[PDB]
Amino acid sequence: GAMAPSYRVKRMDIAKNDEECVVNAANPRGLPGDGVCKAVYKKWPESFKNSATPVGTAKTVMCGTYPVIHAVGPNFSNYTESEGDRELAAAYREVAKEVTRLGVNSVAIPLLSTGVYSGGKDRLTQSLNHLFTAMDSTDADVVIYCRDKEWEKKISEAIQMRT
Ligand SMILES: Cc1nc(N)ccc1Br
Ligand SMILES: [Cl-]
Ligand SMILES: [Cl-]
Ligand SMILES: [Cl-]
Repeated sequence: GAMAPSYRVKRMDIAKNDEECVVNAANPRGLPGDGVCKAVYKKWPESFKNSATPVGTAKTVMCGTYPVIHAVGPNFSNYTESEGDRELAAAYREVAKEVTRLGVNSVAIPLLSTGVYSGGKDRLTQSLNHLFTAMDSTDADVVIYCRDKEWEKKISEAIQMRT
């Protein structure tokens, strides 16, 4: 792991990340999809070979030697809040498991279920807190990727708060 494991946030395309592996905000079917999943498909197409996996699970596929962790958050359009929250928490726990297994010293990670899977609600706080819950026991440097200027500020504040 990292000498002094940290959390950082950057506002840029997760496809340009400077970490040793990437988490895809995947769909259950391994399809190219939209947003983060679309940028990941353009950058690491070979990682979509057998990436299909259930909601609340993560599955890694190697693009050369660069690991892509396909993590499937719930679509809050189809889930109840209660059940959605359970599955979102589970996606992140499976990401922490995979980051450990792979022995990386850094990971680029997006906020699962905050885009087209959000059911039209702001889930920054909800998703970030499940991220921290899962990843706080890992020693990898975590870099969170986002695209909104206000979200960058709010994620930045939440990281500094607990430091
Ligand atoms: C970090 C990121 N990258 C993309 N390419 C699309 C959406 C988001 Br959020
Ligand atoms: Cl960019
Ligand atoms: Cl999403
Ligand atoms: Cl964003």
